[PDB]
Amino acid sequence: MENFQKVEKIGEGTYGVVYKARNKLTGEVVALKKIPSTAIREISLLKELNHPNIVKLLDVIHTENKLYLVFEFLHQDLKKFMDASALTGIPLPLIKSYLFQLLQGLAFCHSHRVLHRDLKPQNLLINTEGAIKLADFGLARVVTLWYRAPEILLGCKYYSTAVDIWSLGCIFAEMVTRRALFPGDSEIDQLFRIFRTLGTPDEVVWPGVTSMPDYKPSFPKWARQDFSKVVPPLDEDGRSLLSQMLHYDPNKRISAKAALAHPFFQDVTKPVPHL
Ligand SMILES: CC(=O)NS(=O)(=O)c1ccc(N/C=C2\C(=O)Nc3ccc4ncsc4c32)cc1
Repeated sequence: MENFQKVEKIGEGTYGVVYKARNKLTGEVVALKKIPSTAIREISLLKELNHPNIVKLLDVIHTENKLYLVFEFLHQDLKKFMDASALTGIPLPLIKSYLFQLLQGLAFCHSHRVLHRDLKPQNLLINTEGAIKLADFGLARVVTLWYRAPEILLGCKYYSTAVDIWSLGCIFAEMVTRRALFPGDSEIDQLFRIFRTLGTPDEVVWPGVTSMPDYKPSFPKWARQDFSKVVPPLDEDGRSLLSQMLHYDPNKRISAKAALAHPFFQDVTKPVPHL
């Protein structure tokens, strides 16, 4: 760590604090994250999980029982860009570009059996060229519950890649409407917000749901809402895609690879954002 000079704190993340830092032996500006043999080996697998839409893990430094991760630095996160764009809205072509790029990133991770597990606007980083990148991919193997898939909330311990599709669908809806889709402030508030919008799940729409660990037969039974009410003014292609990303049954939920082939992306482009 004597090779790095901290510049500024850029995040109080889930796995540790992140700093903007300067590498004295190359002049490189990086994101330095200050965090057992199992962890060293899993984190070393992530050094090879390289893709243009995944924030690059430059180095892993284990010293004095402390673990530091050296990452590529990007100047803004999607949380800030959404806040800066709240009065006007992110233009649809840019929403579409960001969603497309994030699906490419997830399709890549998922093809290597790597899950993110905690997608949220705070760990989606953007640059001036129009790129968006996923940060903290693989580290999971007040914390926000807003983007949590219902199977996690219902106690599934062996959840799948579908959890990341759910989170990304929540983020897509939030870019379009300029408001979080399900801003729960407890696990039950989170689950009940999901149920009030998408209907209380049952054995018809989600076979096996009633036998999940935290499922309660006493859950209130809410009727489902139309997506035309939930994400106006998103067009029919976008609503169709979103509905497939928010299917209750993780097995029915669209995969990242199938989402990339959805007609919503027929006219996708790569606009440059106003930062
Ligand atoms: C500074 C602030 O609060 N918001 S911001 O200006 O929008 C802003 C600016 C810069 C950043 N970078 C964040 C990171 C970065 O560059 N690589 C990583 C790698 C891992 C990682 N795990 C959590 S975060 C993060 C970053 C974020 C926000």
